Amino acid sequence: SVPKELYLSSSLKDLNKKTEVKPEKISTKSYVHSALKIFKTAEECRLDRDEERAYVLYMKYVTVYNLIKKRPDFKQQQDYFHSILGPGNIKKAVEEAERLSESLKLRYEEAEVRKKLEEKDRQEEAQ
Amino acid sequence: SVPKELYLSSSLKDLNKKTEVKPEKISTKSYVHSALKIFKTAEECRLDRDEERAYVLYMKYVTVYNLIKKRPDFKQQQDYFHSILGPGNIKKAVEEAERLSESLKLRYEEAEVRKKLEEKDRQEEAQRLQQKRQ
Repeated sequence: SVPKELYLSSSLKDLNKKTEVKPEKISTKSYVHSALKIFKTAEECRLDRDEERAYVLYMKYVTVYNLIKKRPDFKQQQDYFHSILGPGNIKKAVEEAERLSESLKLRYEEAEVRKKLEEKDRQEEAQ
Repeated sequence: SVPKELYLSSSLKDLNKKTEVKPEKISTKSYVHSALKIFKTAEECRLDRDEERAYVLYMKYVTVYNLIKKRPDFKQQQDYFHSILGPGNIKKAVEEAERLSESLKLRYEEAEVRKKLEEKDRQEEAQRLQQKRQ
């Protein structure tokens, strides 16, 4: 019927920025915008107890930060960008990714051992 | 408070592949996984008549495909990756993107023109209200 009312952006140009996958074609300001959303979503996933999604998002946030922090246009305005991202947020992401990695390692190891043991039980039980 | 059951991966190593942003650290297979997900969301956005999001996702899908189709391993396993992605789905993405972009170019211009006109009409009429009085 009628298309949804425009809300995402104000030009095809801004929209085109969202289509890119190469870092070489993603500006520092665009990555900061994404990172803000990735961190927000990572917080929500953590609160929702989705450890894998939360971990992937905190880790991805740190990987974007590590990428753009090497750029001269980031370095030139380091204090400004750090205050947009929030210094407590960058620190939170590292420590959450670390805490979640430690949790996921054990949960993946558990599920794998439990698997192996159930197959061992399968061979022996039917016997 | 119990964590959600594991569902997304079976190892940290596999899960780590989802954290990369540099294409050089993303396998062709991982891009193909991403592309299937982007396509399905584009289709949902299309049916929602959300033209901006649908445009972005169809274009991002085409961008992913153009990036991987040049890779040696994709070219070697060209038939497999086409079977997995679906030759119809690629063709759809390209033509939805072009269709949507023409719609959007016009809708964007319409919105900006109508905005300017409404404001000019507003001020003219305010000015007419004021002077008529005097």
